[PDB]
Amino acid sequence: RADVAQLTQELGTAFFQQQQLPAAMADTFLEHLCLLDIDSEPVAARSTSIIATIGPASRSVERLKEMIKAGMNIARLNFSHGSHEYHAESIANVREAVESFAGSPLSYRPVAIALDTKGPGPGLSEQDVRDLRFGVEHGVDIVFASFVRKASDVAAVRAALGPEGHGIKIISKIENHEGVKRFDEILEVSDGIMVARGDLGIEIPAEKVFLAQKMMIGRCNLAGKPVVCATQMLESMITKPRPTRAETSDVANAVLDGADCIMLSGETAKGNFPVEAVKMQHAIAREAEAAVYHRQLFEELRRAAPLSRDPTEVTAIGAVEAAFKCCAAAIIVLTTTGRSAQLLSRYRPRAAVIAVTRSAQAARQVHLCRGVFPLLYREPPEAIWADDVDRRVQFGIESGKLRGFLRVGDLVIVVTGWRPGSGYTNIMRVLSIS
Amino acid sequence: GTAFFQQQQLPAAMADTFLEHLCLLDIDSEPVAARSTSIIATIGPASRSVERLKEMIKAGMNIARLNFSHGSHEYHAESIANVREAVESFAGSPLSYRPVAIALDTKGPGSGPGLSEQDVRDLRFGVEHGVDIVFASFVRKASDVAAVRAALGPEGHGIKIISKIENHEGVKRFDEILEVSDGIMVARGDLGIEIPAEKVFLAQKMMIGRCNLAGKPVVCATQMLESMITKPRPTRAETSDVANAVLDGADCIMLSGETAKGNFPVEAVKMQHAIAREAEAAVYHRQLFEELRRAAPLSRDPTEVTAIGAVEAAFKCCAAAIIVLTTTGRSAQLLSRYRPRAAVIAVTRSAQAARQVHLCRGVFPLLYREPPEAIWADDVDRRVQFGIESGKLRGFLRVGDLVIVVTGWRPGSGYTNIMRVLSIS
Amino acid sequence: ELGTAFFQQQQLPAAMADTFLEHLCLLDIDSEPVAARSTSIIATIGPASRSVERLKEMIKAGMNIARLNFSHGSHEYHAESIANVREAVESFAGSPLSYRPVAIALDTKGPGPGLSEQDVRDLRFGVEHGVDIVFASFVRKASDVAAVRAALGPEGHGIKIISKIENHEGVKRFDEILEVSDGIMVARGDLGIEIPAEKVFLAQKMMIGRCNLAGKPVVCATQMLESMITKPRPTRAETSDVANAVLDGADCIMLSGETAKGNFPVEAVKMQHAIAREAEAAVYHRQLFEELRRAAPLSRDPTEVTAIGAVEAAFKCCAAAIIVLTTTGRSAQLLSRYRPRAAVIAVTRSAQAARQVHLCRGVFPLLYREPPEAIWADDVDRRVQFGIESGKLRGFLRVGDLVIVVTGWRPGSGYTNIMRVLSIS
Amino acid sequence: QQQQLPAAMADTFLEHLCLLDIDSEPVAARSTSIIATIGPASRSVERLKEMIKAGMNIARLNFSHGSHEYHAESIANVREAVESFAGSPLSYRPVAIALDTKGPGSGLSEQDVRDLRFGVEHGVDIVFASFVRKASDVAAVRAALGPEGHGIKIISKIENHEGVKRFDEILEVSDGIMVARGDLGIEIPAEKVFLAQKMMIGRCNLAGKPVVCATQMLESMITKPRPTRAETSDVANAVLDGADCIMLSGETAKGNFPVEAVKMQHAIAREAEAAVYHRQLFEELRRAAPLSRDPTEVTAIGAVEAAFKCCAAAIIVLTTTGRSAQLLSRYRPRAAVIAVTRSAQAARQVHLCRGVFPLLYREPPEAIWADDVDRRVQFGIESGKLRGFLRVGDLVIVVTGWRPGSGYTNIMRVLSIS
Ligand SMILES: O=C(O)CNS(=O)(=O)c1cc2c(cc1O)C(=O)c1ccccc1C2=O
Ligand SMILES: O=C(O)CNS(=O)(=O)c1cc2c(cc1O)C(=O)c1ccccc1C2=O
Ligand SMILES: O=P(O)(O)OC[C@H]1O[C@](O)(COP(=O)(O)O)[C@@H](O)[C@@H]1O
Ligand SMILES: O=P(O)(O)OC[C@H]1O[C@](O)(COP(=O)(O)O)[C@@H](O)[C@@H]1O
Ligand SMILES: O=P(O)(O)OC[C@H]1O[C@](O)(COP(=O)(O)O)[C@@H](O)[C@@H]1O
Ligand SMILES: O=P(O)(O)OC[C@H]1O[C@](O)(COP(=O)(O)O)[C@@H](O)[C@@H]1O
Ligand SMILES: O=C([O-])C(=O)[O-]
Ligand SMILES: O=C([O-])C(=O)[O-]
Ligand SMILES: O=C([O-])C(=O)[O-]
Ligand SMILES: O=C([O-])C(=O)[O-]
Ligand SMILES: [K+]
Ligand SMILES: [K+]
Ligand SMILES: [K+]
Ligand SMILES: [K+]
Ligand SMILES: [Mg+2]
Ligand SMILES: [Mg+2]
Ligand SMILES: [Mg+2]
Ligand SMILES: [Mg+2]
Repeated sequence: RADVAQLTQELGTAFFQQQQLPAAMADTFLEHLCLLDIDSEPVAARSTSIIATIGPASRSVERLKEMIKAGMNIARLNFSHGSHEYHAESIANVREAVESFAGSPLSYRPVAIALDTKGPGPGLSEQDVRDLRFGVEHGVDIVFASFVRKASDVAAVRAALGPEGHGIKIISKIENHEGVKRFDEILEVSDGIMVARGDLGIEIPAEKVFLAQKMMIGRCNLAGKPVVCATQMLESMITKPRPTRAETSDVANAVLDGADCIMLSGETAKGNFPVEAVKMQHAIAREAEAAVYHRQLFEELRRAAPLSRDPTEVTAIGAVEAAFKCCAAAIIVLTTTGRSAQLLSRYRPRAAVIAVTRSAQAARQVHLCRGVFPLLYREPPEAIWADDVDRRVQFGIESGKLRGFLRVGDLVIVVTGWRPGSGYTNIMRVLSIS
Repeated sequence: GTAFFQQQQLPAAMADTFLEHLCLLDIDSEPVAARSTSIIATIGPASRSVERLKEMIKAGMNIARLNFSHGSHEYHAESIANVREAVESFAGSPLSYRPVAIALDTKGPGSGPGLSEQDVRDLRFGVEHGVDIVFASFVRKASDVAAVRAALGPEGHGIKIISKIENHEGVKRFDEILEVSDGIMVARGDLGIEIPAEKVFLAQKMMIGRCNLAGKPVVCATQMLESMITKPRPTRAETSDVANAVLDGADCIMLSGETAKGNFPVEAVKMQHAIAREAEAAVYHRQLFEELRRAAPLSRDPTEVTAIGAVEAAFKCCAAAIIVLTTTGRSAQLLSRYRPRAAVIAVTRSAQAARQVHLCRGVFPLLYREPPEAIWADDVDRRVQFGIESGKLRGFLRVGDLVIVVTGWRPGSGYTNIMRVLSIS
Repeated sequence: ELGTAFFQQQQLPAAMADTFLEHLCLLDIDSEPVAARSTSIIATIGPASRSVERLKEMIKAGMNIARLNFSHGSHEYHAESIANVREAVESFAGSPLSYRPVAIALDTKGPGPGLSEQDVRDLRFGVEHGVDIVFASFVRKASDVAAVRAALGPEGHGIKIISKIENHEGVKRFDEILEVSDGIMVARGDLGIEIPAEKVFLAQKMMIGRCNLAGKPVVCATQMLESMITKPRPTRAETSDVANAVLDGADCIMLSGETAKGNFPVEAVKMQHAIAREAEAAVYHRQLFEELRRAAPLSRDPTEVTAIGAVEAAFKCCAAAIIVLTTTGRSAQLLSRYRPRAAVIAVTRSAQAARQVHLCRGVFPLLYREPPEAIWADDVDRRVQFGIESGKLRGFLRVGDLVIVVTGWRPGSGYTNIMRVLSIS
Repeated sequence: QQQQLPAAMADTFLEHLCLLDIDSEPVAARSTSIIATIGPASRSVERLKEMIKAGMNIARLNFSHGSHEYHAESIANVREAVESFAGSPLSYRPVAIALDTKGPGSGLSEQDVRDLRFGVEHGVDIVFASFVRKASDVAAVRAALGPEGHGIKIISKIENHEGVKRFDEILEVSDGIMVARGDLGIEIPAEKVFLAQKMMIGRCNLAGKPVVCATQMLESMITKPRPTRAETSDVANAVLDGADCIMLSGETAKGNFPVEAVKMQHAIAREAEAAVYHRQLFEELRRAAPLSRDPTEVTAIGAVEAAFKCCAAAIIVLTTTGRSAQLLSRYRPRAAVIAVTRSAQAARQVHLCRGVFPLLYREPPEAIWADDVDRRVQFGIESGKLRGFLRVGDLVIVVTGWRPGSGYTNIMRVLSIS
């Protein structure tokens, strides 16, 4: 009460009733559950990304525009089906639908393109090598590598991407007992992980999949690397317009577990309700994110994270701590590769991480990190570097004010570096919105 | 031994943080403990055969639900008789006999304001046929619970009333409903139509948490393994839903169409049994017990005081079980509210209490049938010995195990006050 | 119930705090201590406190252990002091409200390498005169304790050896010394000369913490109320020092020159009594009990398992006392290690155990000398009732209070396995 | 490792105590300020120079004794001794001057009005107001300091039952508190003073306001060269309780060993500060501190969190009034708070806040404000290196503002030394 009394007088009682704030202020996890309220509405923008598998039900440019508006952040192309010609047309339709909103920063919404490989079916397959080369040639952002069983499998995928695919992210799919057992070595060499529950549920007893999902999500959260929860999340929506009680619960629990992304497979690739499936995941993720017990989560991420002498890492924890202290509406970060936004995201701030970048690939790939909202800055550089920096911060403060994220009177945390180029983030500023 | 500490997610249970607890979960760590979350199976055309109900009892069914929204009193009386016939077909082996509670799920009020006239007739049918529990549909306020209690009359004083929360009013008036109810059912089917579907998980977790705090049974119900009505295996979302209901703190999990009308009634029970054992081992008891202790108020009731001392003692020695003598089941319920990892073996002479304690997680009822000894202390020991012998036969106990024994100072209900540390011989 | 006034006394608002910082903020000078003083006072007996009349005044002021410093005087001098202590103690054997057992402790002169020749003669004197405790000077390694143990000859294996840590070697080899000792004395006088004076507080807090972890008695000694050797009131630093030794976790606090040679021996005892009562109420039991619990390893010893269950039960109902039957004092010691707020009333037939349990904080001994009953269960009930009657007589209990009773299942030492919740009638 | 780092890494307070090591040496600079009462035993300029070297940070003038002429000579001798080290600006130590009032005796007395006026005329930094028993007593002292004494700090002395009972209202209107144990131990039972001390220290820590522990801390050292075991324990426990300052009264004013008493408090405080269980302390201070929309308050918590993440050697903060350094100090960082200020009064007063090391900036301004700021930050680094706080390769947190003037702190920077 006294630790929120002056902020309650300032922001009002109605502010503290929304986005499960009474449940977030609880002293125990049990009290946190007791304080969850169906009448407490989510205010924050949805932070868990939705990956939609693109197929016959979601191929058209008009349908893809509907899915972008519904919340799709990553388009998945399953190379276990179709052909190179089929997937190239899908890629072109996604890019056409994405560029139909390029007229403004207030309307632009980047969509990453992910290639899900067919898999080994011994080691790296010959069609996997051909498909990975297709991905490099078509400019894919992410590879969902099927049946990764050891660290050498991810090294083989990296080698097959060649020197031109150095920027592509490799998300290793854990689909069998070997992948689960060798998880630490796979995560160490991967950019992220996908909990591929379809095959995992056949390879290990179905009643043990939840243990593997929660363990992998927890370790990925500890490592600060993206983790995707996949397969049968809203399965019944392939034929029905509404999901089952188990399905909405599953989506909410994947977000509560700590998943950075949630996925739709047949629900969007072949189902009768692809847009509705995206809308449903969007709705559940917004509710589940507000119900996250940040008080224990942030304390545990701080206690578990080792000490660091990397200024980006040090600035990120100071910025997230500052954002929680004032209930900052957003954390605006300037990033080239997306790394500074990723280091902010690993501490799970409630404040939106608005990442301003000049890299179109980084803007698409940061969708893998929960709570990161990418803004592609296209303006030519200013003669004075410090003015160019300030212009990019103001671009985020304007796009944020104008897209609801921010309001006059709000506090924002601004994360920048001391010199140009990747790797120099070391400054945190507290700014009041006017 | 080292192998003991690698099983039942003991490395994950020893973790200092919840995050480290999740990281330490092991798919190769096998569950050793008996399944403690009760399975309620709805009876219907797919599960009325005496021989099919015997298979469901062996699979793990603990409570048989009679849905009074379907069928006549004649139909429900036959369900009751077939359940009792299947249950009594195992009474020849008293150390391995499993009591099965009978629950009457009411039709509800409909466009009505309170207790319907059909509900009054069905509630009286339940009292006349000896039902143990009432799952009262669409409870919206405390006066709805009082009307159900009044309709049960003086002969139904022992029947438990589990209020079903199925709409926004029930969720908003939850505290007053829980106060006058014996427990709650999160009726997700109607709740998911009455409130936005994407909010049901918030209502489920809130109600389970409050019930855990109150020490009253909470049931998670509807569509848990829905696809198993026609398919032999459930979806990844369904197994996750069952596991998460157990992790949330549900005392009971339910099957509706999966057992009443589906093609896999036995397999649906076996699947819930398998998931619940895995999920119970993954419970982070270190935080859970500390939070239940911190939140529970001080008490001057000896049953309540003995229960917390016994659960604390069970954790200190990794007791295989807590054997409790109970008349009404209340001493077992007060042990269960602290969520011990040790099984609560409840020895009772009341067949109704033996059936009703299935509402409390981790309570394993043993119905004692022997005629009393003339010396009271000798009769209490004979029942404790019966608890140990059944525990050994069922795999709960072995020679060398430590067990906590909970008894009272005089006969009759309400006098539990002793906790003793016992070594199994 | 208990009333609002009950919850304002003995720093109960500060004890209910969720953080240690909030606990400090809630400390109230107007919140009066209700509980009996639980930290024992050791008074050094010398010229200023040698007379039978003066010793009677010191017993009334709160002296629990009489220390005889064998660094001064002779065997003849100390034998007269022992006889005067026993005479003063027995002058209250008619009044059950005034009778209090007083332990007799021999503080050795000290070492050279191994045990000194004078220490062998003095330890032999202690065995012949029936001393209860040995404060072994300058213990530096485990072999020093073994030498004292061997010197305690065939008739003295029951005497307790409290090793005095007085130098850098004793501090560095602390774990091996504590392992073989019955307890520790933080001998700050020599320690403050052997190591830098500004480091003594680190050694005191470390040794007290480790002793609390081990469940072994720890004494805080030297210059606690030094100025009271010549002045009737202590300094602000002295009262703070006594209070902080109690807050650190000391089982005993000591007076040296303050009682042996000073002008105000009775007043020094009265002052330590007054400060310890205040400091014990200010102990943050919520964190302390949770940390003692979390740090203590799992145990398969029924005495250790019963002790934690009993202390948990005592906290749950705000038990007025924990009555324990003990022949060696071990069951009372295992209760004391969990630092209950309830008084541990130890009923024993052993006069030596009754004197030695003063080393354990919160243990209030009662020597029982009635002839044994033919039925053991009746003999147990008679001693439990003796503990309740003495409790009512001394102010610990009233009709309507709840107590926790700790007994075992069969006679003789080592079988404590029972905890009962009893209502005072 | 050094500075009780194994004990600081412990998961419980019990294991923290068990891990305390007498062989683990303190590395960090002493954070708890020492207030020494100046009198006949510590009046000479030569004696005062030795007390400054021993660790004296605040000179207390007890207006219950002596005269205005006597105390004016003491003030002049303190200033003379302090300025005798001004030739080396990177290692010069500011010393605050505090006036302890006589008190009301049998409201604000007429002698107190004259003494408070003396303090304003002589430029004192702090007032230790005797026998404060309600918020209106603080207001009367504030009024008696007139318009020329707006910048003096008022530390209310709690010396009786009424002051203890009305503590919250007194702390609300005061700059800080002094636990005046001498009178408090006569006004309330002696065995209850420790409860009042620990309660007041805790509440002051919560409020982020300075708290002084005073009277009889090393009493025996008035006549003996070494203190008793109870005295060293008392000093260590006042620091462990959370006191920002510790005081010497008769030990320095009339005692045979004034320099040794200061040296002893310095030695004990360094040991006690290393034994502080920061893991629990920071988590409790952070949890208890309310949410804030003030950028100085928000930057302060972000900076302390960042300092703990990298084991920052120091937090260099630019301050005009000392407020930005005070807001850093309230979170009890292990990193030294090096406060670079151009105000000489702020530099002296900032000794009331634990862990704040004031550096008086006596360098000429740079034309560009961004450059003036960078030279004040380089000044902090250079003094830190010279005084042993910093080494090349160390990480520091730099707390600066967006525009000049008090109240605009909003920037935290992670900087690598050289
Ligand atoms: O992993 C699985 O096997 C199932 N799930 S899916 O990846 O979402 C999926 C992908 C696809 C199609 C359906 C479908 O459900 C499809 O009809 C199709 C038809 C023609 C070409 C490609 C596809 C194609 O890639
Ligand atoms: O040495 C320490 O550790 C502390 N000193 S003490 O043990 O409290 C102490 C004991 C004694 C006397 C004084 C005194 O201070 C005494 O005068 C005396 C006179 C004649 C015979 C015995 C004593 C005797 O035992
Ligand atoms: O997040 P990354 O990839 O490390 O890049 C962050 C970088 O962006 C900046 O804020 C601005 O740099 P640029 O001028 O290269 O865009 C740098 O100061 C910082 O090093
Ligand atoms: O849990 P309940 O219903 O309160 O029953 C516990 C009761 O059972 C007993 O242990 C045994 O009593 P009975 O001999 O009547 O079965 C009583 O001492 C105790 O009061
Ligand atoms: O603390 P100790 O020395 O183990 O004594 C406890 C013993 O006292 C008893 O409670 C009673 O024993 P006695 O009848 O022999 O005195 C035993 O059952 C128990 O083992
Ligand atoms: O501690 P204070 O009193 O708030 O002052 C800190 C001030 O120091 C600055 O960093 C620089 O101070 P100057 O006015 O001396 O340039 C300001 O931007 C900031 O407001
Ligand atoms: O391979 C997959 O994507 C799966 O099994 O879910
Ligand atoms: O009544 C039920 O079981 C429901 O609505 O879910
Ligand atoms: O003997 C003692 O007590 C000492 O040396 O402190
Ligand atoms: O003036 C003081 O400091 C006191 O009275 O304690
Ligand atoms: K695939
Ligand atoms: K029904
Ligand atoms: K001695
Ligand atoms: K004064
Ligand atoms: Mg697959
Ligand atoms: Mg329904
Ligand atoms: Mg000695
Ligand atoms: Mg005074």
